[PDB]
Amino acid sequence: RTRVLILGVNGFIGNHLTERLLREDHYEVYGLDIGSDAISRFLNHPHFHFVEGDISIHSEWIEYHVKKCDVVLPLVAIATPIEYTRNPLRVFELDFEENLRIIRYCVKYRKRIIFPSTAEVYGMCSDKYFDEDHSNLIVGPVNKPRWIYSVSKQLLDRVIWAYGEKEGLQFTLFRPFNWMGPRLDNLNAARIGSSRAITQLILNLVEGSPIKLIDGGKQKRCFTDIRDGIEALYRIIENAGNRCDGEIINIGNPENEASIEELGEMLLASFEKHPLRHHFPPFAGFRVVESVEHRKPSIRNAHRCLDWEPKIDMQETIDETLDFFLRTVDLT
Repeated sequence: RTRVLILGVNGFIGNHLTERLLREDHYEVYGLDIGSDAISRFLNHPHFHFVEGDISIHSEWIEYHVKKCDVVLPLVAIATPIEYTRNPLRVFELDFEENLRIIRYCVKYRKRIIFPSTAEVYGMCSDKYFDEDHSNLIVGPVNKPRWIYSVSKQLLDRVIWAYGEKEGLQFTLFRPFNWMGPRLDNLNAARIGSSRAITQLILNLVEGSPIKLIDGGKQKRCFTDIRDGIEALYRIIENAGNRCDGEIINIGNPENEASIEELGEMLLASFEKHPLRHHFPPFAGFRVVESVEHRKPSIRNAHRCLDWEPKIDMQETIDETLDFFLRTVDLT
């Protein structure tokens, strides 16, 4: 069976991907992280192996597992917006430098790497549909620190593309668009995966704080149920016909589009009608605050390379992600 190394497995994508692979009979999962609370249900599984580790501290221990495995998925990164500008140097040392080491182990040992790039790479691209192969990337002046996350991830994509071109590194890059469902990552966890926007709004509802709408909350985003999203990540791992080699694939549901304001409304509506509503404080309302306007993905590469098409409707994802969250909260 194919050995899949998940770096930063203790989280949203790690949980769902693991469930998926183990469901199959030809995969061996090595989940590396500093903790396992989020994937404890798998610790006893015969084909799951927890590996104590940290990509910032361990050098050798990780290089070892890269050589021991077949496919590598680096999920450790700081993707929370505040942090970009808050502690830029850390975001750069972890997201860029540490991940580069791992990218390099993959080329050294000729392993396949499935790397999570970001939709932020497109920046303020004017295309209505962000295309992995044709869209230009637009960012602000350097005096706008907000873009350091975007440009860093973008440089990594280029470095990977360079290794694939000059050193035969086998790879596939994927760009997730607001993945959501049960088991969302903690808002401050350095594991990429769950949509931060919906995690934040649900927290607002759960804690009784207002839903901040920046400049009206008119910016639009696309939401993807994790059942759809993880199904695509799964096929990238399958790599039928090797169609994913050297590819950059957007993974999101372009039909689930909503402004932050509408998202807040749908969430609130589903919240009010929920059985456990009474255990949460009263809604604090929407606060308009004023200190990227659209992010719709082209999914032609996913159709082509994966024969994938998102099947879950917006409401369904909304209701299920909120439901699971509310029933998981520790009221004491």
